[PDB]
Amino acid sequence: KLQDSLDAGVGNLVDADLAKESAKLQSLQTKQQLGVQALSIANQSSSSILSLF
Amino acid sequence: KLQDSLDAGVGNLVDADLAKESAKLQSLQTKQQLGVQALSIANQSSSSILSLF
Repeated sequence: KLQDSLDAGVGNLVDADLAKESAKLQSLQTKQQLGVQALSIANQSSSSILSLF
Repeated sequence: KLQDSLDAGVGNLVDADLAKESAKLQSLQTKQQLGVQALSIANQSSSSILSLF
């Protein structure tokens, strides 16, 4: 029983809560796609003034 | 008569009541099958979160 308590305690210290990680994963993948889109938007700034010449 | 009394007394000290043991045996066999089923139920916990990924 003591060995089981020590192993369960190690699990309490280090184990991930995977149900929480699934939500973090979905939101981070959306955030990464939005960041790529935002970088594409920022990349376009130089071409705006080409029309002035 | 004294030898018979001593032998019957040893039987009073150590002999099992087998009619009582038959009931304990049936209930313990049911309890063991239920424990195997409960362990199977506990074994399934990790697979529940596979659906989240």
